[PDB]
Amino acid sequence: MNLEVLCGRINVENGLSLGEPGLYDQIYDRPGLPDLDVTVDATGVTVDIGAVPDSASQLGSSINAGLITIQLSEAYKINHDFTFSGLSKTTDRRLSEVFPITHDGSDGMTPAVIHTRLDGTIVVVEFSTTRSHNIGGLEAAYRTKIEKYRDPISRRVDIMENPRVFFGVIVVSSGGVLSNMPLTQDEAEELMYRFCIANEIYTKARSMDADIELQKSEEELEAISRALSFFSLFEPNIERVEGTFPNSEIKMLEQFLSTPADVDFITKTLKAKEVEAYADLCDSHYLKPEKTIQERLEINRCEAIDKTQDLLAGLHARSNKQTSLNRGTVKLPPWLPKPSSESIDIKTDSGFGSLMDHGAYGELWAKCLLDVSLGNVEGVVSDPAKELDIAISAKITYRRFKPALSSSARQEFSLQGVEGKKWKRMAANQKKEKESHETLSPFLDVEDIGDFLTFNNLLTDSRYGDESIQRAVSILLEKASAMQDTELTHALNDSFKRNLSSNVVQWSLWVSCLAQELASALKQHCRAGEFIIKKLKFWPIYVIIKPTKSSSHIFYSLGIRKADVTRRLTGRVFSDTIDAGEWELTEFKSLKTCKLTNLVNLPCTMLNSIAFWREKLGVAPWLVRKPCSELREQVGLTFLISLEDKSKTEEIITLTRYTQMEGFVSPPMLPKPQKMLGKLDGPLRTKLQVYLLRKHLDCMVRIASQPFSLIPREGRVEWGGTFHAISGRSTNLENMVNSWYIGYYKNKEESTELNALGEMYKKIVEMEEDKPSSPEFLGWGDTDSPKKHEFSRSFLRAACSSLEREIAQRHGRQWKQNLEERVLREIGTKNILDLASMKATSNFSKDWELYSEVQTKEYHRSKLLEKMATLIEKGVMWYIDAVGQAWKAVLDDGCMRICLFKKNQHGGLREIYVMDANARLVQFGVETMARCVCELSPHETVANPRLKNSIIENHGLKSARSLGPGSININSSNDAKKWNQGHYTTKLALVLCWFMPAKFHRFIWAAISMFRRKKMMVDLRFLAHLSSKSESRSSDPFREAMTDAFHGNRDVSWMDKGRTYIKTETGMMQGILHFTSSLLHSCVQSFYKSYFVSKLKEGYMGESISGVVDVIEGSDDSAIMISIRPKSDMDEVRSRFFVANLLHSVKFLNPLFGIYSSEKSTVNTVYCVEYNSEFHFHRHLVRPTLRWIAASHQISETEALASRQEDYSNLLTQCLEGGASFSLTYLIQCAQLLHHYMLLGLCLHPLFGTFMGMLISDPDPALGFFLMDNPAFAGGAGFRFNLWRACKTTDLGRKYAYYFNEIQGKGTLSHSVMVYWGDRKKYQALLNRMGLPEDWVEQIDENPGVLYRRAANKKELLLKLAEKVHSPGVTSSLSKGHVVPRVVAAGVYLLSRHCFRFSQKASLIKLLMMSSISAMKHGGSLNPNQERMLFPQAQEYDRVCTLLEEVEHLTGKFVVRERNIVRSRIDLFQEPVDLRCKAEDLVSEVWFGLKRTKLGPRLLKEEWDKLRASFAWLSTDPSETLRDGPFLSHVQFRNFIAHVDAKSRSVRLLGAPVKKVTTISQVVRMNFFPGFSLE
RNA sequence: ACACAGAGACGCCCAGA
RNA sequence: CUGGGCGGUCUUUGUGU
Ligand SMILES: O=c1ccn([C@@H]2O[C@H](COP(=O)(O)NP(=O)(O)OP(=O)(O)O)[C@@H](O)[C@H]2O)c(=O)[nH]1
Ligand SMILES: [Mg+2]
Ligand SMILES: [Mg+2]
Repeated sequence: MNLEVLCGRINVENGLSLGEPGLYDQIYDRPGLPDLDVTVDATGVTVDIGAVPDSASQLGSSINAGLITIQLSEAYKINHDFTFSGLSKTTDRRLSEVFPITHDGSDGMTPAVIHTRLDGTIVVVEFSTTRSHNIGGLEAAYRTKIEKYRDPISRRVDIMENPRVFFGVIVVSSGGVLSNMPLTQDEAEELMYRFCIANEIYTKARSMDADIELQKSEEELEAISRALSFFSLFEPNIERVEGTFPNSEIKMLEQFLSTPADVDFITKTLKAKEVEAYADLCDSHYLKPEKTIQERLEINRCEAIDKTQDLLAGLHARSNKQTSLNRGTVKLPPWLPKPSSESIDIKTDSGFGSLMDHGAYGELWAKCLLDVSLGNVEGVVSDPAKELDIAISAKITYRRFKPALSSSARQEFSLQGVEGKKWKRMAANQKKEKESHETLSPFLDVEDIGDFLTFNNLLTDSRYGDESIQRAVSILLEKASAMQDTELTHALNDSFKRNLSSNVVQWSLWVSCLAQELASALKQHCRAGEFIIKKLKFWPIYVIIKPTKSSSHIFYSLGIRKADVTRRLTGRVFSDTIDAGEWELTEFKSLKTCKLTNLVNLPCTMLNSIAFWREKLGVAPWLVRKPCSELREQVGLTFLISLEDKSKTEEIITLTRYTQMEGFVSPPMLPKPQKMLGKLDGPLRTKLQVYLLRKHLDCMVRIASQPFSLIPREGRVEWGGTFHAISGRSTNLENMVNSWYIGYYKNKEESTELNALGEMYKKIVEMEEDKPSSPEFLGWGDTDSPKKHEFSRSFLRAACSSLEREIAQRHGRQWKQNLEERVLREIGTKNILDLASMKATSNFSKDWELYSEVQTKEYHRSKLLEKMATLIEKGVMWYIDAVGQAWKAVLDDGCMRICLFKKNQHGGLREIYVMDANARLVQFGVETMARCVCELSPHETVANPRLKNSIIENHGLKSARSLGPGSININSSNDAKKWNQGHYTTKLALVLCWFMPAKFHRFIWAAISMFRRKKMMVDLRFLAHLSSKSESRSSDPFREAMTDAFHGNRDVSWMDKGRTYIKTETGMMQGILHFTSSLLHSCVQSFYKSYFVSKLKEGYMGESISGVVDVIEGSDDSAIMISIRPKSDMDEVRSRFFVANLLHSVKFLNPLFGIYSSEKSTVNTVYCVEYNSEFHFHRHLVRPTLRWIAASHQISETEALASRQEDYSNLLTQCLEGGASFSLTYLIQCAQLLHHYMLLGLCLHPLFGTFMGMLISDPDPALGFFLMDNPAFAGGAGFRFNLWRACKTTDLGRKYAYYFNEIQGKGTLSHSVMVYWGDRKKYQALLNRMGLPEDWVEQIDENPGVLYRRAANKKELLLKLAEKVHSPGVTSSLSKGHVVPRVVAAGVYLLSRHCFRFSQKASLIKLLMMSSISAMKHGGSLNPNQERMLFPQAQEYDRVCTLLEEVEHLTGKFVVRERNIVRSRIDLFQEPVDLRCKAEDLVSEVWFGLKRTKLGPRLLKEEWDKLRASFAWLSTDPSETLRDGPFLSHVQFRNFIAHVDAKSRSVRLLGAPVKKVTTISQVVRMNFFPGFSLE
């Protein structure tokens, strides 16, 4: 409104008060844009501003009708003028008028507004206009303007006696205002409206006049030029497209675009679906005849009980019907030996011969111990002296023995799989193999598992506090905490050590040691009848090991003396052992590579589980309490899930989320958890699965009996009656939500056997059989009862029109013209090198079609970067130059080549499709187009990540403004069933071509046509076993169908005789058409929004219901939010019934668009909505922190030793942002320290105590020392902050200063201790197939501009390709799966073998000795110059470091937990602010004349002079840079100038609202522990 | 023991017996 | 049926935040 009243709200303090930006988004309902008639002449542009439509929102009232005219010299600034016309009309005032005159070159420039407040306080206001829909453009414009006007203003501040001043920047976009001023929402909405009108005017003027727009850079000009030339000269040969792919006639698209939607058909179908939905609701929820809620809930309970009994009977009928079983859940002994020193004690008082009379295992162990006593000890335990001799200045030694076992013993061992392939044809082996396939009865007695869960001794103190392993961990933790020695640190460390002395953790320690030994032994081989004997390092446990190979089972048997078992884990979930005379033995059990990662990570996992679940129960870390039943149940369930590690066990717990979401369903609807009974069917094979299924069904019946009570408490809504799904114990909502993710403790990366492959094929074939016979309802005509894969043309056009109307409301008319230019830009600028990646591409082709001539060959997937390099070799520069050849090859092939595999995920079974290079090239442009359209949609979240959050909290503001206080919010959280396989791609092509100009249409219709003939290669090993079995005897009809199709006994459409592939016409693939499907679902949600708004307007008896409707949607995942304000009690129930019917009708309206509603959808919940596993329970956002906590050890292979701590810091930050307190984050980091030291050889190397006690003297993260975070702010700051803190307090800074002096004479140094996995063999082969020159570095030294320019010729493209392959991203990308076992297998030789490389290879002990030798010449401290070179944010680090020194003690109080949990952002390390622009653009613009900045020559020279000061070796000549700097290569200099521009570190925190050093202190004092205030 | 409403794995490659 | 060879081995990881 007024210029002055906006400044009046601004508060000024002391000198230059700046503040922080605050984003405003479009929340209010806009009126229609006024009609604008534009005319141009040489005297200017005249616009006839029309009549603004008058709504009740008052928005846009400043827009008045007129014939205003702007001259043809500021015609490029209407967006800057009309947006701010009415807020800057106060003449012009330069800096020198109202500031002291300092004779620099900045005198003459003028800001937008300089208000004087008429009393002696100067406030300066700057305006900015951006056309970027993304929030990044707003931030870029804001930072550019504030950097342009910060330094001169700050200079003029210090020349005044009392400079009470304020600087503000206001940036306006299409759907966002970035301003640091207290500006109200109405003014922001007015700014968006003015921007929209100005942008429409400017686009209308530009579309008929070339010279209005300023001259764009010629790179952009050539980009749109080449894109337009391609799209206007691209002939897809539509005749061949129609003749090749089914249902690819362009007449379909012509009729879809030209024929308007049938209105009468739409209304009739809508009314029919309304009637059907009402009937379904009344039938399923017992609404008629009228009954109160008690009888309805009782009928629901009886129905749930009947359906549960039906499922149980059906499962029991297909099982072995055995009600009693002896099968342990934990296949490891419950032994808890007291850990001792390193020695072999096999002294049997009764002799080894007494072991011989105790069965096959007794005979085996007697012969093993006899061979050990009468043989060399070398091999049972690793030799310390040999490794000391090797380390002070590869081959693997294991003690192997060959027992002469009897035939009965060999038969018994073969029954367990030990050499079981030889004994396959024996009768007992055949009977065991037959019986192993049978399933378990649901009525099997599993009360022992419940007894273990309720009553266990897992959390009892083992009293092993002062044993060698925990002393080692204590020494390492103490040395890590010596740099942060506070009382609070001591309390949290004591809590960690108390958790370490627990029984379950002590058990898991030796279990992890055994798993590490097995992972090491997986690379060995043994002959027939030969075994390996090993002894665990810290425990008196002996292991007999039978290896087969690395990709198959590893067998092990355990043995201990009966006097060495100090205690045991109580419970009957453990497998039965063998009781010899004085020895306890274990039967042979098997493991794989994928099964070892849970056993290795078991101790840290259980420590994290204990800490997390004791925090969620409310007991502080510094308090000691006896465990309760809930803590024991949660910890024991985590224990059993970790040790079980099976997919079905995970799935049963995972489905409890959707089972328990039904308890939030509100009247008149009833909770319906029995809908999840379909997904609970399937074979049961373990007792834990049976127990979990029975508990799940009990929870289902209990929830169907009674919903969660909704309790209004003051102005906030809570829920009562929540409980754990498995335990059944009552708990709060947070613990119930977190307990849905206990199944995530199962290994995501589970290996897929051949047996399990065909079922994944079943997921693809079973949808192709449902293909419609006729294509009439595949895009041609209209149907009211669509079948599978079918949809209505009129409804599709109506949804497209609804989304087009909403897009025109948001971005204004002529939006398609702007979309055209942006699409042309994105297509033209991007080059073929940008598609090069280390991600697999398919090699399936015509040569692989017949199994007859490929039965001996072996198939592998190559990498996309190799094909990109092959294209670059042929002089291919731009992607759009290769689209034509790719499409021609695709059309000549006549199909689309795909190869399949199985995804490793925590949600069940899903397949993954990999395309070849040509299909990738053709699909990329379509996906770019669809992304550009989706970025225009105001409720599509895949392309707009902010919309994931903002719509939900802004719905409350919409409701408050439109209805007033006291509005009821009803939500539906929807899921789509079979999203990718359900969508016939003609629909997607029509939807995409609706939002494009016709010039792109012929491409889009062609490129999507190839999806209607997909040839997907199956695994060749699967066909090798399928070929030899002509007849199938399975009970799954798909197995007979595939066999008969392959052998030719049955004719099917998807498979032919003797082929390596399946054929698919319907559906799309996983995420290949992600953005196009998101656009389709956006159209559908816009149609639903308009339909619901019209239904609310018409009412149920002729008066409108006051309501606000919001929709949010992603790929297939969506939610609907409706707020209504009733005017009475009867009106309330009628309006709620009406809204419930509206939300229920979505399931029936979805098939008209080809979308099928999944049963996981939760409909009609009040004050509750879940969108992306982000649970909003009224004003309380709930995040499942356990989900991120269970993945805090999922590391990647890092060649550098200091990158492991970076990965740990990333995982710790992910845990912190998930909703964990700082003390929990510190305990998780303690577990991470234990994991890191275990992976270095703590339990596998004898030379660790020497390594530990001699690494104490040199705490270097490069050499393996773990830096621990500050407990009051754990996880907030990165690894570099801890490195900088260690440089300023520990003697590491002295070492770094000495190394810097050494490199000066004649972070960066932390990565100088490296290990090469497989000595870069395959990586080297990757360079031996391209023909890339080795002169690349010298050639780019000759031409540094290649590093800062897009492209000039194929030689430069080869140069940047060679730079790309010689990057850490390519290097750290060939690592395969199962990172933890492969990494820990190197922990047996890492310390004392020559494998480490230093910036000749040496050992870690050798490197530490050399560092200690050089540690006597260390002098002084680290220099301020390198204190800014190595740590650009170090000063910023300082303002955090001094802000944590006032929180040092464990003082505080337990306050009442005020629950208003929201998500907030904290900027702890901001952008480095001395230089206005980045150095990457600053150097490039001067050196090569590239307009990468927005500064004039004077400002550019000023920033150049500022860049001079810090580095001091910088030179204007690149040759002088080459011969005047430490960086010998331009590659290193480019990385240096990229990294010296430091990043801004921000943390997303979950907790009480933050009112913006104050924020950091507030979250430290609050988020240390829930319900506790620090100091 | 692993996988599985029985599709696999429980070693693979050679040289001579 | 005797002496041997076997790891970044292959399986294995796609499209978007
Ligand atoms: O890993 C992934 C997960 C999801 N997606 C994309 O997200 C879509 C839905 O992913 P989804 O997890 O919802 N599974 P869906 O196919 O809907 O069947 P259902 O289990 O019954 O719900 C899929 O169809 C893909 O398009 C991927 O592309 N990759
Ligand atoms: Mg959902
Ligand atoms: Mg889905």
